[PDB]
Amino acid sequence: APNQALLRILKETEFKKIKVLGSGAFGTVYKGLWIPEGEKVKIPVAIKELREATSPKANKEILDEAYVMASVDNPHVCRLLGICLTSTVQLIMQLMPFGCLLDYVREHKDNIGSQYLLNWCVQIAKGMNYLEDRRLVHRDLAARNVLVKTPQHVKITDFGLVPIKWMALESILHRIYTHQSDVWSYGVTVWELMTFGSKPYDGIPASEISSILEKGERLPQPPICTIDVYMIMRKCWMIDADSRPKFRELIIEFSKMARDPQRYLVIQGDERMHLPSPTDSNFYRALMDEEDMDDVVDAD
Amino acid sequence: QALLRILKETEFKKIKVLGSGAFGTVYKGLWIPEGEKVKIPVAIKELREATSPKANKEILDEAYVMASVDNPHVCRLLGICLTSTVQLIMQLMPFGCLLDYVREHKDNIGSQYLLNWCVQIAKGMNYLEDRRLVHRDLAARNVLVKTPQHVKITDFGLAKLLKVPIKWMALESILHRIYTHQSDVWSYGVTVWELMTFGSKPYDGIPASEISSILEKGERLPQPPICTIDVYMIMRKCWMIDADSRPKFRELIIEFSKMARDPQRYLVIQGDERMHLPSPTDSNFYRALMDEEDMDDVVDAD
Ligand SMILES: Nc1ncnc2c1ncn2[C@@H]1O[C@H](COP(=O)(O)OP(=O)(O)NP(=O)(O)O)[C@@H](O)[C@H]1O
Ligand SMILES: Nc1ncnc2c1ncn2[C@@H]1O[C@H](COP(=O)(O)OP(=O)(O)NP(=O)(O)O)[C@@H](O)[C@H]1O
Ligand SMILES: O=C(Nc1nccs1)[C@@H](c1ccccc1)N1Cc2ccccc2C1=O
Ligand SMILES: [Mg+2]
Ligand SMILES: [Mg+2]
Repeated sequence: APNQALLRILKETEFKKIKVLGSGAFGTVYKGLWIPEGEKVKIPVAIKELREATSPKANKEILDEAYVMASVDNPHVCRLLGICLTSTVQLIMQLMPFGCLLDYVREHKDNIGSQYLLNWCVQIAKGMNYLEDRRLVHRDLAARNVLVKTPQHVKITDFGLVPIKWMALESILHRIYTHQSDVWSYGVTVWELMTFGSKPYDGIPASEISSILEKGERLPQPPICTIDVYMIMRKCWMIDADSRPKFRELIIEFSKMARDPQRYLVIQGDERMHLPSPTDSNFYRALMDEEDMDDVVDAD
Repeated sequence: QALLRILKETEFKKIKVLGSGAFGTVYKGLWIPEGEKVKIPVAIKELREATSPKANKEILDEAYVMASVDNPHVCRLLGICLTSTVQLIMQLMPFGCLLDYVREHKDNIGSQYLLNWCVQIAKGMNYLEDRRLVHRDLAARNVLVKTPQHVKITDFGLAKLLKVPIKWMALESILHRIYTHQSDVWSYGVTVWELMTFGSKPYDGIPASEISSILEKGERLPQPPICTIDVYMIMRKCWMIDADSRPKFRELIIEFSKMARDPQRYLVIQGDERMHLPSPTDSNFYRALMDEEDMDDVVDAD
């Protein structure tokens, strides 16, 4: 039973859209402003407007999901904050000024250190492991669905509710979605990071992806990945869903790797790239990230 | 140590003036982290008088203390920039100071908000006392609104870093510039008075030079129309000539907490029934958007 107090019902008068941030299969994301009743302040939020207008009875099913998505509580998962049931439904969550991780790593190619990359792999695995523990399946994990709270803190979004090149073969062939097909997409998500945001299977029609996968072909080793990192990615893309790693294991493996980061990723000038000092880390949190969180795995 | 960030002029920029006081000017600002493209809103206080390189060592010693203050009801210094001026960086509070907030919501604030504000301010002041720090400039203008449910004392120590708030000051502070936790308690009483009157000016139109003589005559700020006698009694006890005869912040937490539990027994406010602490729903929203900080549960009515 989801605590429905966690899902605020918004009135259309309480908020305004002010900028488009992007779009995807299900809707259009806006940066918006929430103006609390009787106050003078404008509070930035992110708003997703769904693609299709809905009936009151369809709105019921949307509301049931919304109650569930408002109920998650983990430092590496975003929760839904509110909902507006206009003709076409609008959804409100926290605005991330750093955007999604996909855009972040593209803007910082190739000037992201190994420490950051491997730590993001841990945080995304923790977030996913939590979803598994709540018995939620993501169905759409990708770098565009990992949000950057601060560069040291990423959070999974848009879970629980096609992107062929992120999908496990059984999902492509049978529309089966499990925690283990989420693990496949984890693999692709890790590939996106390690390539600083390249497009998976670029140039290949979605049409042919299932065929290519059956031939045993896969995304290529990114040039910064040592063979153990690559091996992990390949294990995520095994035909047999049960042979793939569990998110629990992925937390452990990547945490180990984060302890000796230059041993597992090879990045030119890695020595010189920023590893966040305590001073910088504390500033970011005091400024824009006060939530309770874990400690980041640092190099021994 | 690692609590005070030293910034360079290149990574921040002042935008708009928010206000000025005795020691400097406050700006709505932007923090532009090196190599990032995001602009993070901050507040910047530039002190009035330029700095020596030797007066820099003084400022930093104190800044490091201000950055060490970790409590949900006190603001900490986040960063500093030392040029010809001294610039101090802290979290921007969009809601502004408590003084402004009570004026703007004048007569539309419930007893539960007012009494809980008194609890929170008392907790934050008690924390400074436990750390052996004196504020020296407590007033409603130096309490900030994080959300309407969450207020935080600001600008402590800044008075030690360097026009005189006579009408907030204890008598021994006026006459001898003695500042103690017990002189902070005097100012706390004044602060509470500011809130209970929805932001009236204390001793309005009475010359500052006359204040010490007024106080010596046993005269004090008047009972706000919404305060019952027990609440006015606490305030009057904060303004006792004998400092050790004033309440301790510790006690003030206990008293106002007691009162927040039965708020209509202690404040008489017209329309108070249609004003209430936020639903959990509404409180959840506010916290997710504005206040991820941990903080004690707000005292609710029995
Ligand atoms: N809370 C948010 N804060 C800041 N930016 C966001 C937020 N949510 C989404 N965005 C950005 O808006 C874009 C569109 O989001 P979305 O509508 O969910 O499509 P997508 O996830 O990128 N692709 P799809 O998998 O088809 O849904 C995202 O890629 C982000 O760049
Ligand atoms: N972090 C902050 N966020 C938003 N507004 C602030 C902040 N700090 C101060 N202000 C406002 O900036 C203005 C100036 O504050 P300040 O320079 O400290 O003088 P003052 O507190 O009003 N009087 P005093 O400090 O006692 O001399 C006031 O309007 C404050 O409400
Ligand atoms: O709202 C979400 N994304 C946003 N991006 C910007 C503003 S909102 C997303 C989400 C899922 C899980 C956690 C947080 C958000 N939802 C919720 C939800 C409830 C009912 C029906 C569809 C959706 C949906 O897509
Ligand atoms: Mg998305
Ligand atoms: Mg001030």
